[PDB]
Amino acid sequence: MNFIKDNSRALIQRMGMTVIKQITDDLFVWNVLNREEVNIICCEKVEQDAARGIIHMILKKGSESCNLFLKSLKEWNYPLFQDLNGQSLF
Amino acid sequence: MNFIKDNSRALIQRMGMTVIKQITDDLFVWNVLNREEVNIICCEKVEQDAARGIIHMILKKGSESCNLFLKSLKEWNYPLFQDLNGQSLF
Amino acid sequence: MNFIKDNSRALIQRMGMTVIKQITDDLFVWNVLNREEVNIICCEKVEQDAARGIIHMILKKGSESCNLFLKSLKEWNYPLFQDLNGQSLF
Amino acid sequence: MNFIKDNSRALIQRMGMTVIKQITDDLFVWNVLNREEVNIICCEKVEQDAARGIIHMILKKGSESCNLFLKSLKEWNYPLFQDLNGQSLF
Amino acid sequence: MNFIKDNSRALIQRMGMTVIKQITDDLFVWNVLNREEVNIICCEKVEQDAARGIIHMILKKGSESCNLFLKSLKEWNYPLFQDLNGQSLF
Amino acid sequence: MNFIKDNSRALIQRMGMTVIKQITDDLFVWNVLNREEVNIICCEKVEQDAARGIIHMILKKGSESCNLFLKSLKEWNYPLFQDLNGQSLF
Amino acid sequence: MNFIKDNSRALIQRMGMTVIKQITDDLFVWNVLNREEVNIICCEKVEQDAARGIIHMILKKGSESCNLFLKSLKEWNYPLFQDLNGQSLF
Amino acid sequence: MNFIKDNSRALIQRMGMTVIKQITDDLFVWNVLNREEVNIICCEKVEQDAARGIIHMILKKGSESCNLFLKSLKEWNYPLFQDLNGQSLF
Amino acid sequence: MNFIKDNSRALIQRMGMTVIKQITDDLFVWNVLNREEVNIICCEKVEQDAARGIIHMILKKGSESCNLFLKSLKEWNYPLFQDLNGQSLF
Amino acid sequence: MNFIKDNSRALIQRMGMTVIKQITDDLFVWNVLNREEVNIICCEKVEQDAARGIIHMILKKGSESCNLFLKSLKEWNYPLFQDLNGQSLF
Amino acid sequence: MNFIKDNSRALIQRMGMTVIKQITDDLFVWNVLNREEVNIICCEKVEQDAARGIIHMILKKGSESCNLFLKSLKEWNYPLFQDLNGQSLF
Amino acid sequence: MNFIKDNSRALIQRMGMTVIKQITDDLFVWNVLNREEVNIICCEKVEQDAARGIIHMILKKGSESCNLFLKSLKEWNYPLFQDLNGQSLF
Amino acid sequence: MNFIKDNSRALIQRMGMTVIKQITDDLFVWNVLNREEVNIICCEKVEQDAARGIIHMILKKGSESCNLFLKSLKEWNYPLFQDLNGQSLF
Amino acid sequence: MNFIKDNSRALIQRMGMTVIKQITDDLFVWNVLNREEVNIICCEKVEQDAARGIIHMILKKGSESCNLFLKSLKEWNYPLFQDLNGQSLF
Amino acid sequence: MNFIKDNSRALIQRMGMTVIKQITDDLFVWNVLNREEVNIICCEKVEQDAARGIIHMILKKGSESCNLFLKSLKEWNYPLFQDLNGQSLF
Amino acid sequence: MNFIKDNSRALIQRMGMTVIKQITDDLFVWNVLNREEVNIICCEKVEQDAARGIIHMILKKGSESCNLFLKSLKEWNYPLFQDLNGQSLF
Repeated sequence: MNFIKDNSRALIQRMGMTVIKQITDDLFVWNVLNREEVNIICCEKVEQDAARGIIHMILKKGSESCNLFLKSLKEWNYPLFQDLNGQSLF
Repeated sequence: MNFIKDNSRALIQRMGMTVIKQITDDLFVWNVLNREEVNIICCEKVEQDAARGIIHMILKKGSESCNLFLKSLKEWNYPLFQDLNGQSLF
Repeated sequence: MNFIKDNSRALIQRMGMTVIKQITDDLFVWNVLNREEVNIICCEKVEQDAARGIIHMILKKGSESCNLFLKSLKEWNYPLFQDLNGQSLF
Repeated sequence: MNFIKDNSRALIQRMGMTVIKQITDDLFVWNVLNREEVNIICCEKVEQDAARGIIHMILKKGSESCNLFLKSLKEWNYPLFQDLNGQSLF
Repeated sequence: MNFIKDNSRALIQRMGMTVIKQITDDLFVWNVLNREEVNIICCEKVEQDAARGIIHMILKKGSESCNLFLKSLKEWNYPLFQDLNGQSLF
Repeated sequence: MNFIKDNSRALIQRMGMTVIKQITDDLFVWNVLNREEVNIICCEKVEQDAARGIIHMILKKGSESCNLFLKSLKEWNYPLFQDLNGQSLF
Repeated sequence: MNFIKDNSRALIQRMGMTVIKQITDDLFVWNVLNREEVNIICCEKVEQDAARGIIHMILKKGSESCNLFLKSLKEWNYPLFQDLNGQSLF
Repeated sequence: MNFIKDNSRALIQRMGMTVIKQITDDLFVWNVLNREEVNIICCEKVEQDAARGIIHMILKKGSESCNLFLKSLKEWNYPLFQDLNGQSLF
Repeated sequence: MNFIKDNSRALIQRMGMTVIKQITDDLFVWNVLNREEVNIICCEKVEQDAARGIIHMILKKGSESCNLFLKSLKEWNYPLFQDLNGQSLF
Repeated sequence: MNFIKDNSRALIQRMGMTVIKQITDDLFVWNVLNREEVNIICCEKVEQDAARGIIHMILKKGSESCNLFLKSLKEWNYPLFQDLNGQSLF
Repeated sequence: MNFIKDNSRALIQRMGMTVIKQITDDLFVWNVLNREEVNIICCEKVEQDAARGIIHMILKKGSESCNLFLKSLKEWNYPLFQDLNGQSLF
Repeated sequence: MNFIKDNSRALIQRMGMTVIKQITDDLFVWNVLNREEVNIICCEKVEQDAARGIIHMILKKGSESCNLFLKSLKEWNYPLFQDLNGQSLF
Repeated sequence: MNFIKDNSRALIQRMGMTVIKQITDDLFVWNVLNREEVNIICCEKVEQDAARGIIHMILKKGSESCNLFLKSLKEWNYPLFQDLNGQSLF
Repeated sequence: MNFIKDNSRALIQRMGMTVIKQITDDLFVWNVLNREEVNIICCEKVEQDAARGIIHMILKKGSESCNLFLKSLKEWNYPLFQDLNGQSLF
Repeated sequence: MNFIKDNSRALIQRMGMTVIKQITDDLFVWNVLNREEVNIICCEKVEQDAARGIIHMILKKGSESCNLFLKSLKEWNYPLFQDLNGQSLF
Repeated sequence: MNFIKDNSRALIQRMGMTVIKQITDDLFVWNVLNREEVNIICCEKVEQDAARGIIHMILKKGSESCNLFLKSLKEWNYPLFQDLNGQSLF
């Protein structure tokens, strides 16, 4: 997927730590993240480092992992997702 | 948005804890804040840390989230908002 | 405003609970206090804590809020106000 | 439930402390509130903080807890409930 | 309603304890006050605190509760009501 | 003023309820007491609590309020005043 | 156990801090939690972080620890448990 | 005991302050209430808050404390007790 | 000691705030609690959090501290103690 | 001083609210209590909480403050003082 | 300054919360404390933690800040100050 | 020892950070770990890396170090140990 | 010193956060702890991590630092110290 | 700039966490700090590590960044700044 | 490009780790860096080694890669860029 | 210098990370350490590796660098320094 990669600047800089943890939780439940991968994203004291961890990880895990990432990103951080897609807020 | 950022000094130092919680409530109802984001703003025992949380969060969430922030800021803490805009009290 | 701040020692220690509630009422009517801010000043079982609440709050809310504070302070607790300004009682 | 959430602004700002305690009592009797949850709602010296406690709590506890909340809200604070639903007073 | 709020200074300072209890009674009969709300207004040893209780309570309970408040206020304390409205005594 | 404070033991224990109400009346007429402050001194079912109310209040209101307090105390309860000053009865 | 894991989204977002502490207490008494594990769940200023702590911890501690977790979850937060199992409130 | 809990709505709203004080006295004599617990029930200026205090307290103190509570409740406020049990007045 | 730990569920949920403060006082006098430990137990606005504080603290302080805890618990909250030990009320 | 501390159980449980206020007054006049400390002891609706406030406060303020405390305690509540010292009533 | 540091044991354990808030107020007025520093000292629910906050803060802020601290400490908590300096009470 | 090695999958993935630190502490006290080895296990921000550190280290240190490891593992994380040995929870 | 090390299990698990902070304060005053070392012990949200910090630190700082540690440990947490030394409570 | 570097000992050891956050805020608004740089200074649980972060960062960012740093340092922590410059307090 | 090379002293010594990671991110999105090259820059525990990695890498990748490097360097670390170009801060 | 080298065992094992960072800071200010050398000492996640870095570095940098090292070591970690020199604590 290119949408993550193309906007990975914004995604790294804008996804809250909360958003990252929650996406991570959904992804763990959906069996695209190892508990270690979860813990390594979550252990970063810095937001943006956790963001880099998750983004590069998901990009390496293929189209479907990326689709799931964007699914839960839309759910948990709808404002950012709509802003990235040039869409308004509803 | 730059108005938040440019005045973020004053906003951090002057928004009451009340003002922060109330803005947060409006924003949650308006679906720009995750309940976790709400709880993390609200859990800060310090006013100004809650203020930093909300401000940086909203700045990361784009123009529309910032507009909504300023909308409810005007409502709930009209004196501060008018003072920031160099306006009198009505 | 500096008059509040410079004399905030005396204001905290000397404004009666009554004086605080009444100032608070005028300020609420004059739309410089949120009902929550009112309730939080009023809920302090201690006089001086209510005083601190109102004083720091008004200082954060700018010149005009401070002017209104001193207006109603003069009205409701004229003796204290005149004593702070080095004035006699009329 | 969305009715609570959509109107949670008004509910936080308008439910009296009495209304909150009484709803809490009904809900405890109806076994949707732990005695601790009761005590934590009740221990807030501020009305609106107790309101936030109960509202977010009930929203997390699902549709049926929310229905019971609105049931007792209608009973104990009928005026507010009718005003929220755009209804007159009978 | 704004008439209560705008004149809440005068209403707090001028409604007799009697006037407050009687308004409260009418309002209880008219089902805008919980017996607890009645008891909490009535238990204030201070007139003006009871006044604050009733006024803020009714303001939170909406337009119709406020209209009923002013109805019975006109009945039981007609002099004050006419003085607030800039009217003479008949 | 120190005379009130130094003798506040005796003043609390010895000023009759009558003496307190009357001093309060003079002070209200002389515009050092808010009607609420009057009502709060007067509402104490206990003499000595009313005494504490007035004494601490006047001490907070400065030298001139204290002078007026002692003026009317001399008038209305001359025996106590002379006993405090180590003076005889005339 | 999969029930915890499959619903861990809801469990993280919905278990009150109270519910977490109480489950933790039962589990400590039942000797599936070290006092440190207790303190680390309890020290999170954020509800959902405490929830993540307990959930991942219990999942790592096996079937029986998970069964005990769900036992006390049913006791202390019966509404949530029934909502997760698609059951009504009794 | 469930009878107290199930009817705690009615008990909170209907036990007179008198009834509460008297039950409290019997319970103190019967050594199920600490003098502090007595004073804390009695110090509530509001009836229903005293009622909540006693009810939750007794529920926490077990079956026998609850039985004694209902014993003296039957004695001192027989009408309420019979109304709760669906019984007539003798 | 295991009696505290085994029943710590009940002890947390049932010891009144009064009971906790009083036990704390006895324990401070008996030199098993630092004044800070006293203040930290007492500062919890929630009963059960104060209970957790004292219980975990005393468990960490050994057999004799636990024995003293149960001694004063028997004194000040005899009903609970007898209920925990499966004993009747005398 | 140890006499206060050793008997602080009895002092907390037995000093009347009156005794506490009066001791507090003497101590304020004797310049060992800040008016705020006075107001905080006096604002406790519960006797024993006021007692705890004064006792811990005076213990922190040293030998001489404690001596003055016991002086006025002997004066105002001579029966309790003699009972604590194992002395009869004269 | 060494006097604060050498006696910081006693200062932490003995300065009342009141004393801390009042010193803090004087220091804020005297422009050695940021409003945030004020709020962070004041937000500690524990006395001694607030004490640690202020003490370490003032020690870091140099000789003159420490001198001002001791000035207002002498004013507001004269008994403690004299006890630390091995002086009697006047 | 083979029990560690054979189950090292589970041990790496399931031992809490707490469990690791505590085992490490016991082992340091029992003189099978250098303070550096302690610090290197403890410095891993990731649980599982700390787990790998301790496990491989202990395996290299022989039968007795492994026996001690399993001893303290049984103590501090009894649930995991029993689950690994196919045993129930007591 | 070996007494700390041999009992460091118990010391880590049993020293209250209070005990740790207070020991730390004494040690800072006694010039065996850098203010940073103080802040790093104090910043641990977990009790036992603060305990590990102080214990390993003091062990590295030699016999005299350890003696001072045990001195203040005896003072501030006498019960634990006596329990470790197999001594009773006095 | 050399003033920062020469006094970086004192600056690291004396700038409060508050001072650091506030300087950081001004600098972010003044566009000498990336939001990540802000978050990395702010995420240090230790004051002095945050201080090191900001100081070394600003030194690397040149004369003008250093001038701005000292500007806001003078504003927010005037006492420290004057002490470093060998100046008194005004 | 020579601007990078000529100033590579300053660039190595002054670009924050943050600046390096962010430039790296932009460059990866702009398809001048392989994910491995990203990971190798990012894996350096030392700032300046990461700086050397990126600088030499980009110099080898030609004029356009260097132009993009300087583009994002201007964006993310504008102060350094302006200082290198002998320009002021805007 | 031989004192460092001869005791480098103890220095590596006993200098806290804090002590190392602080020495490093003094040495950087005193122009015996390159900012890179600072960052490389500071980047070691392990205390003792940072210690080795600084010690070997300073030994290579000659007598005067070693003298400065021991100067600041005496300042910041006086206990260790006195223990190494066979001296007591003052």
